[PDB]
Amino acid sequence: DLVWSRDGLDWPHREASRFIEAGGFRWHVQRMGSPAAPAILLIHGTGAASHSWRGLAPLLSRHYHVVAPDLPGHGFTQTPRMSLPGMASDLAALLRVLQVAPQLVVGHSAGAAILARMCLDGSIDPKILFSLNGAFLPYGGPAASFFSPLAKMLVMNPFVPSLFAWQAGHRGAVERLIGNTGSTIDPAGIKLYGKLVSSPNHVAAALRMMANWDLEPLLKALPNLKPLLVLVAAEGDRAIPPSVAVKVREILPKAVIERIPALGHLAHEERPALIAALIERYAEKL
Repeated sequence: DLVWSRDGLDWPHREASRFIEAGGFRWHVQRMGSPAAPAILLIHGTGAASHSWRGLAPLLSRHYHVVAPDLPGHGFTQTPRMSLPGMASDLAALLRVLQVAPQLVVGHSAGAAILARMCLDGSIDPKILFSLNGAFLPYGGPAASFFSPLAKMLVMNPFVPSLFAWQAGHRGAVERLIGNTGSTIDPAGIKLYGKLVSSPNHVAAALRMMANWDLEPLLKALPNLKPLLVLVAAEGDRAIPPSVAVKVREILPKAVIERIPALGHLAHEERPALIAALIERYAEKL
């Protein structure tokens, strides 16, 4: 459904967009800053896209080479195993084509788990892994053991994404969905998300990912994570509460927690300068 020349005309930082063949399919990838600077890799969360970084990317491009892809199936990246190790290896295939060796990495929500998996595979070795409300525990809870096979049934049905996409197209629906995570974003941002949730293929992509998401193996391997793990926890985050970060730190005592009052799940979209300053703080110790 989503076609660059038709649907992507008001996409932010359009100049930075390029469409790259890697791992057997075509990626939409945004790059900013000088290609010779230390590279920072930005991985968005489930159901979002590179536009999520529209605020933060220009600030980081001063000092770093910013690389921000749409994950498989999301946005204007096409659909290819829509799983955690599947995505981590597909991303590694993109980085090789691009010839990028990131010094820093930033993951929002599920993006943080993907990046952790890439580190553990050995396919990258950043100095710091920044986790913005990283979704390191299963969604909801151990109720997942029960919600897992049912969701795979929902996924297997092509009609579900069309229904969700149709429902999410109604006025007030996107601002409501985003409001439920505890965040408030600009009108332009709401419009962009609205375009995404209204595309069945995009929605289907996000749903497959949720259904095939198993975090048990990662949590087992997490203790051997080499990079510094900076766990940013927005306290207004209703989707991924700050307790998740505490639980990750219980498994990896070396991890560090940065609490931010009030802001919601999309804190980096609400206040990108705040997140930029934090990233800068930490990098300067190196």
